[PDB]
Amino acid sequence: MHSLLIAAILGVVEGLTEFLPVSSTGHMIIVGHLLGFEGDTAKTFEVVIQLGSILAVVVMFWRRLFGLIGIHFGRPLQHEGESKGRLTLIHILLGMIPAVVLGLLFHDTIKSLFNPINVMYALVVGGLLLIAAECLKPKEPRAPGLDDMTYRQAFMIGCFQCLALWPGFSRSGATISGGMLMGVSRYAASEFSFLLAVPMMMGATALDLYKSWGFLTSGDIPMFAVGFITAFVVALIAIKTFLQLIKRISFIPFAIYRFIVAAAVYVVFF
Amino acid sequence: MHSLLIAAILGVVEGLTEFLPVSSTGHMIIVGHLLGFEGDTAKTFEVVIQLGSILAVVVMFWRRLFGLIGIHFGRPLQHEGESKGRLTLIHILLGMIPAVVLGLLFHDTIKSLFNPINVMYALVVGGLLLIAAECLKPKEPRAPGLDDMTYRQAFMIGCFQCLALWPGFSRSGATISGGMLMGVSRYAASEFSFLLAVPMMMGATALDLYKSWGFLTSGDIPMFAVGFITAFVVALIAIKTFLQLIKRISFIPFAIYRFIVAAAVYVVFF
Ligand SMILES: CCCCCCCC/C=C/CCCCCCCC(=O)OC[C@H](O)CO
Ligand SMILES: CCCCCCCC/C=C/CCCCCCCC(=O)OC[C@H](O)CO
Ligand SMILES: CCCCCCCC/C=C/CCCCCCCC(=O)OC[C@H](O)CO
Ligand SMILES: CCCCCCCC/C=C/CCCCCCCC(=O)OC[C@H](O)CO
Ligand SMILES: CCCCCCCC/C=C\CCCCCCCC(=O)OC[C@H](O)CO
Ligand SMILES: CCCCCCCC/C=C\CCCCCCCC(=O)OC[C@H](O)CO
Ligand SMILES: CCCCCCCC/C=C\CCCCCCCC(=O)OC[C@H](O)CO
Ligand SMILES: CCCCCCCC/C=C\CCCCCCCC(=O)OC[C@H](O)CO
Ligand SMILES: CCCCCCCC/C=C\CCCCCCCC(=O)OC[C@H](O)CO
Ligand SMILES: CCCCCCCC/C=C\CCCCCCCC(=O)OC[C@H](O)CO
Repeated sequence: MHSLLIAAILGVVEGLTEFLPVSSTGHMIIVGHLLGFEGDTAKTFEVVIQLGSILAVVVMFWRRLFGLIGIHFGRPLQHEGESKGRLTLIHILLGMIPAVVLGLLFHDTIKSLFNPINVMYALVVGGLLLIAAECLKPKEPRAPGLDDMTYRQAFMIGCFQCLALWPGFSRSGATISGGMLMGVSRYAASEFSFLLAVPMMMGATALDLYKSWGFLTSGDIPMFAVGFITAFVVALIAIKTFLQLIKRISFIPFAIYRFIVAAAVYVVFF
Repeated sequence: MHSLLIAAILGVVEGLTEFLPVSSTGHMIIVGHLLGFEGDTAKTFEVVIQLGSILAVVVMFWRRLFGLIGIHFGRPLQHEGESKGRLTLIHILLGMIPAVVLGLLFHDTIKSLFNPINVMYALVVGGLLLIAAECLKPKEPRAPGLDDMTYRQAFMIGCFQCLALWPGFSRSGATISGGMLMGVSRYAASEFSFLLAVPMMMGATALDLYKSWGFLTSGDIPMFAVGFITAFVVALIAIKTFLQLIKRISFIPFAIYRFIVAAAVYVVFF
């Protein structure tokens, strides 16, 4: 029973935590274990609802995303920055390259890192990195807006995205931290993290969906639909609220909260 | 036979490759396999001769290293930089923290990465990172000299040192690349890499020597002495020559050479 209610709860958790630097995997294993929804169907379910959150970024950054791949039909794209530069597809590619290289080489080792004890450590270490980024970032951002970003900043963020190969570390936490440490403002680094997440997660989800295509032909459709659609709406709200929120608060509260989630992981599983 | 001659050959290889961004582990497994010197005694031997190369940095950077820990008795230390700043022990600590955290957590996974196929990949990827650092570094260094380095640069270099946990990647390659990508000059980033190597390798060697303390009581003394002493002299020459060399050449030749070493690893073992 409550198959649709469980789908909506996980969809809310996915939509809130996928793009905030608080680790969706950590929250998924907790709530999934509390709701008794574990196993291959649950893991396949949580891969499907990730597409819902991806679509939220695609919808929110529609004009810029199609602009990046060379499709522009009408109104000029809003300029986000103090300089006359423009984010390009090269920025995105440099942001992808490091994690794509290491992810394919270390595929088998990453698969064995989904133990709750490894996730708990990744939550804490990811939280420590956010704090370090807040302590060490330059006083004056080098890239105030998304369109001020340089190839060097983008590649360095890509290098930090390799830390996200550690389950629980949070891709948004790793890339936002790297961006701030490269002098990208909190706002711009969050945006670039969201844009970078689209090609990274679509390829990763397509690889996960291909290898776990085994499910009920039509029985999982009601659950998968409700979860997918909920994650989309909540991610729309969360991203919009986060970008407005991060303009006047730091990542310290998110780092402290990750320490609480790590403690939650321990008590739930041990 | 040729126990002293084999010790000197490996000592030369250790002293040349330990602090150049060309991976000593890659060269050790090649030459060790060609000389038929493999096994627990050989692995213990190659840990001992690393102390010889460490001592070379200690001798070459004697005044600065003791200065960093607060021991200064007489002539003021030479100022290396355009600003009025000074490298401090905090720079060193920030350079150590990331690799120390991840190295202790991922200890068991790192132990299983010494397969020649993993070393070959690390040689290539490390070579690609050197090229990227050469392509993406700022036109004007932010830290021309060692004493111009900031806490942010030091911590970021520490983050890149985590890549060195991959056997074959080369600690010097990872940290020099990170430094150049943070706007530290080639010369200063090499120096900081050497200084950072002293606490990192002394702790790592002490952990390796403790767990492999099993050897011939006095039979290995002649081999271990000749190797240790050779690695010291060659590292003295190599470091001095490298620092003079890097002032007018880039790391491109070192990156190309790593690709040749990766091919050598394949042909020797496969
Ligand atoms: C990265 C390139 C995108 C590739 C994947 C394409 C999306 C996949 C299919 C979606 C069907 C639903 C289409 C819904 C279209 C919404 C467009 C929109 O709402 O844009 C509004 C405004 O421009 C912004 O706020
Ligand atoms: C276009 C080609 C794309 C190829 C893609 C290959 C990338 C390698 C795998 C990455 C996911 C596996 C890492 C596991 C991360 C889960 C832990 C986590 O929660 O981080 C996510 C966070 O919610 C977000 O902010
Ligand atoms: C990082 C702090 C160092 C801790 C570990 C200490 C070294 C270990 C013992 C060495 C015995 C041999 C001592 C040899 C002393 C050489 C000093 C020297 O030659 O310095 C010359 C000049 O100051 C520079 O070029
Ligand atoms: C003070 C406490 C210190 C604690 C120390 C814990 C560090 C973790 C282990 C690091 C070595 C294992 C990584 C294996 C690297 C071998 C591959 C290689 O060749 O890189 C070296 C290169 O020669 C150089 O430039
Ligand atoms: C950790 C694993 C990483 C291994 C993967 C490495 C692959 C090579 C990547 C990029 C090549 C370098 C691209 C250089 C782009 C040129 C940019 C430039 O020249 O300057 C920037 C511009 O002037 C201001 O925005
Ligand atoms: C939503 C976005 C998803 C997009 C996913 C990324 C797809 C990669 C696209 C192009 C790079 C193709 C690889 C070949 C690299 C060529 C880059 C290059 O040539 O840059 C030099 C520049 O043209 C100086 O004139
Ligand atoms: C049986 C299982 C019951 C599960 C019940 C699910 C309903 C949770 C709803 C909202 C809380 C969302 C929790 C995650 C909120 C994001 C974390 C966060 O952002 O905290 C940082 C801080 O707010 C920076 O200001
Ligand atoms: C990848 C694993 C990493 C996890 C480990 C993270 C541990 C926290 C590290 C450092 C705390 C921050 C130290 C902040 C030092 C203050 C520096 C500063 O405030 O500015 C610099 C100075 O003004 C100009 O040189
Ligand atoms: C060859 C060198 C090898 C040395 C190996 C490193 C040993 C660590 C030393 C001190 C840090 C001790 C950890 C405690 C961190 C305190 C740092 C701190 O307080 O910095 C603030 C500063 O004092 C603002 O006033
Ligand atoms: C049976 C085994 C026989 C083994 C014979 C051992 C004697 C090798 C002596 C010198 C070559 C040293 C090789 C490593 C040299 C460093 C690599 C390097 O620096 O190349 C980069 C380029 O020079 C940038 O200008």
